[PDB]
Amino acid sequence: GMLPRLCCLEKGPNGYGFHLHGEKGKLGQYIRLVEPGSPAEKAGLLAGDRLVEVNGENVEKETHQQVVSRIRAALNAVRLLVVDPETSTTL
Ligand SMILES: [Cl-]
Repeated sequence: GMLPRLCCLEKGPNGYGFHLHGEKGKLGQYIRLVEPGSPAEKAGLLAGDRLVEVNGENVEKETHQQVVSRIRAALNAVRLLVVDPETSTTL
């Protein structure tokens, strides 16, 4: 598996500046819409990142709502372990 990567975000006055987005039924939570100039951008989060841990807790087997709660629970910073999306494919 692709080496996961740690991103350490510091919460700003409007939060972190990303969307957390899941799928229909197929399990995973993904980062989308990393806002320009945001704490998420500065921490190196990328659209399409799959979220594996929040503050050291594996969240691969938690619901969307639970993962949101884990991120919001953190008072002013959050550590996100992600797996980055593929960038090379042979056709
Ligand atoms: Cl990914």
